[PDB]
Amino acid sequence: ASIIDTVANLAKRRGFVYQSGEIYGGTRSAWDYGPLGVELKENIKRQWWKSMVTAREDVVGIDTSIILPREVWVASGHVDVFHDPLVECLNCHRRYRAEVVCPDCGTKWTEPREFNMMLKTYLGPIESDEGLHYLRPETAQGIFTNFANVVTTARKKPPFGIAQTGKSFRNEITPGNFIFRTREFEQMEMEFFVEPSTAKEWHQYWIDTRLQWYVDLGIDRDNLRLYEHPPEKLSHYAERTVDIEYKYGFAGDPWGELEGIANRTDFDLSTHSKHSGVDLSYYDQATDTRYVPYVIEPAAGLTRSLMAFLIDAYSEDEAPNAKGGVDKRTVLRFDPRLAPVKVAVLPLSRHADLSPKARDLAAELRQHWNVEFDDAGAIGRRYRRQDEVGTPYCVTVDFDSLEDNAVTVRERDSMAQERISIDQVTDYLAVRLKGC
Amino acid sequence: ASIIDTVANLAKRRGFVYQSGEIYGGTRSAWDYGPLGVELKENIKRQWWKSMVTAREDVVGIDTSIILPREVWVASGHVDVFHDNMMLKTYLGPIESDEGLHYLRPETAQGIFTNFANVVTTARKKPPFGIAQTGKSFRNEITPGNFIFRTREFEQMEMEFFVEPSTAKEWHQYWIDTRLQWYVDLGIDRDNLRLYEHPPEKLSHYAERTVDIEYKYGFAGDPWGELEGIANRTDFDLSTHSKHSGVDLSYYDQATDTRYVPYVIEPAAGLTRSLMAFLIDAYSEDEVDKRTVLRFDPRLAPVKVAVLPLSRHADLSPKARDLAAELRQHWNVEFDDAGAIGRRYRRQDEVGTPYCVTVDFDSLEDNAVTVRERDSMAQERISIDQVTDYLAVRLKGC
Ligand SMILES: NCC(=O)NS(=O)(=O)OC[C@H]1O[C@@H](n2cnc3c(N)ncnc32)[C@H](O)[C@@H]1O
Ligand SMILES: NCC(=O)NS(=O)(=O)OC[C@H]1O[C@@H](n2cnc3c(N)ncnc32)[C@H](O)[C@@H]1O
Ligand SMILES: [Cl-]
Ligand SMILES: [Cl-]
Ligand code: NA
Ligand code: NA
Ligand SMILES: [Zn+2]
Repeated sequence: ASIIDTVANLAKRRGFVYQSGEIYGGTRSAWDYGPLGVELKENIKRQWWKSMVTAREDVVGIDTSIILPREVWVASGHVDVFHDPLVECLNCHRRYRAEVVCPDCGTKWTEPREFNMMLKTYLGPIESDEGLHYLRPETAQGIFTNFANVVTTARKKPPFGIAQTGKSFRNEITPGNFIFRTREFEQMEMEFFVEPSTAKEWHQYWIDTRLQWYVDLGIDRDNLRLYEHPPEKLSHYAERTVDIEYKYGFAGDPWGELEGIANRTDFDLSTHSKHSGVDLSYYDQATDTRYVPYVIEPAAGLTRSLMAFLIDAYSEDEAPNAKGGVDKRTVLRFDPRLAPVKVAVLPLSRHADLSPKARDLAAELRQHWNVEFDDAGAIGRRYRRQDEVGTPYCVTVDFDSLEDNAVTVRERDSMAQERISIDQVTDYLAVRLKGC
Repeated sequence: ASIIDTVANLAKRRGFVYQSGEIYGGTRSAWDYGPLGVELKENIKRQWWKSMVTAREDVVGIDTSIILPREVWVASGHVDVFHDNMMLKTYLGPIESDEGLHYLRPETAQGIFTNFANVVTTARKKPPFGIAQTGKSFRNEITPGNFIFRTREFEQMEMEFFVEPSTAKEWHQYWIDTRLQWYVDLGIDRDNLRLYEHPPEKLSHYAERTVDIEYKYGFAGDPWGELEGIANRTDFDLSTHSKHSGVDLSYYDQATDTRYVPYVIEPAAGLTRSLMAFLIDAYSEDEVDKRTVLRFDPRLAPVKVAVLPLSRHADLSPKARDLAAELRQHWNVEFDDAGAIGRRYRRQDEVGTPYCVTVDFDSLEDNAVTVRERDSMAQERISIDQVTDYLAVRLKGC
């Protein structure tokens, strides 16, 4: 039994993900994120925004509409170029994306039809070509069309970036393994505008910087690699593209795309200047020169990053048992900043004298962190339940706590325990959790 | 010139909002949020999530797809009743036909209801308890509203609170009062908030009683508008999805050997509509010398601290940038060395920054800075190695 399936099964059982519309028949192309999944996803998003926007003078944020004017995607080239070769089996009429045999009926086909990957919708009463709009296949175009607006209000000057997170939509012909490839997914994209002659050096800077970002948040460097797009795989907007790939563990090739980092040269600002008639070039007053910035674009996938962090954090080891034995303990070794639950408050038993001190403590901690309270069953089994979802620290309230006003604090990975006065537990965890 | 127009112009000039696709012709039915706008919007969302989910034992979170199976909106009654049809269509898969027809969600609630049983299982929850969610919804609004008030694409913050039916009415009043207090706690003048009971004609097809929180936006004519809806949806939603799907979404109370379909109390807020309310409410003018100030609660202000070197100098600028870097570990910070310092104070007051930190020549001798509070303009001198802690207690959130 593989590790991807094991992790996917853990995620479903503990409510990281549910298949969207399960009760009506669900598919792998649409997932919901449950109580633990939504916190993990938001924590990843928050760390991306802190690294990209909050911590950097040279990067500012934006949030643009999923639905832009139709002309946007004409100018961008997506209307004409964002399609795949699509053929239909003359026997069953199932569709697939490229002699040859059918993977469902076994037979050896129609002429390849170009199928645009963008999702359509209609705005206004007339359901016609006039009101046709596309759901955005990328968040980048909302940034480019606001480049001049941001330069103005933010008083920014190249080299500088504009970062954004949001939903994107693609009419994927097939679903992926687990949450890897969905029709609706969240992206974290930053467009870094630079003076053209520096573009290549800035490209290497961001490849390295994004790579280090995953390592800093706990992914084993050995499970990350770089992949340079060959000229055929390059997107119509790119001159050079390097993907960060993670060892997901698929059957066959265990590697898959995690984040794409493209040199989009001056393509995007140029075509929007032409089609819109609005000048999106930059004027460098320090040299009395005008130029169209080149763009370096780190474009990450939030849900695909969640899958990578989840798989990388999965682990199994041997841990002291209730009896003097050892067990195959399941542990998600999340960075404390990503863990969906920061602290578990665990009264030794459901005894009525432990509950007052314990519930009061969980309330104090909920002021700062997402907290779980569990008084059900044996304590060691509740420790395993928290380790299984990656909780960094468990706080146990026992009967000695009523006499000395102190609790036990258990560290997830080492399982070491230390006794801490209650009036210092908040500070004790704050330094070890490194974020709220 | 009205306050809405004045506020909207400030929002545009300082980059809180831009009209989406401005360069290709934009309308008020779609807006982008600029550097300051996205921070304010995220701060409101985060404060909503903290009050609803993180701080409450009895409420957990979820995030569900914008595009659900078509059957969801048949069962919910939106296909048949949601017209004045207001739902946006899209087509999934190669065959572009009714076979692949799906609807973009007009509300986020249905993603919660269809997962009710899933959440009870994995989260081990029992009524009374809630499930909260933030995300984009879509409606084919016939006309746009004033500024960002009514758009075809907007963010909602909805929580579905499942209760034993006999307690539903008491829980309805609890959440009306609780939600009202949430806006007050974050700085909105209570006098600009009121309650409105839907008459039977205005009731939605899923609701038995609905109370709206309204804000005095300042529109021409009737200055009040809907801010947040709070509905008693009884057992309508879980009942209809159990029927159409054949999956039992009722709750079995082991403690009483009774099975029932919970009633639902739903506080459903609009993220973008709250931003408009917070933005207007905070706008103010005072002193002569007149001054424009956004009196944001420090937790919502998009920029927490501005670092302001008195002048350009090889000894002041490094100390100032080093300080701005230390503060960027915790908060969104602006660094501004352009122009006279009083001009830079006004620039920050105009977007609601709670605190300005000035680095002057005395800072080189005593390693201390001046900290100016936005509203009072009072100044206090603080050692550099205590500025972070000094600001942390006054910002009340990071
Ligand atoms: N702006 C430049 C760009 O778009 N670039 S990229 O087209 O390569 O998508 C950027 C990232 O979005 C993620 N991603 C893309 N498509 C999907 C999908 N269908 N499901 C899940 N994640 C996806 C993935 O992580 C990918 O690396
Ligand atoms: N689930 C129950 C429900 O949906 N109820 S409600 O339909 O009333 O929308 C809930 C909230 O979403 C916000 N909202 C609604 N429509 C819009 C719009 N077009 N633009 C901006 N905000 C809007 C607004 O704040 C409203 O109170
Ligand atoms: Cl975090
Ligand atoms: Cl209006
Ligand atoms: Na920044
Ligand atoms: Na909670
Ligand atoms: Zn076939």
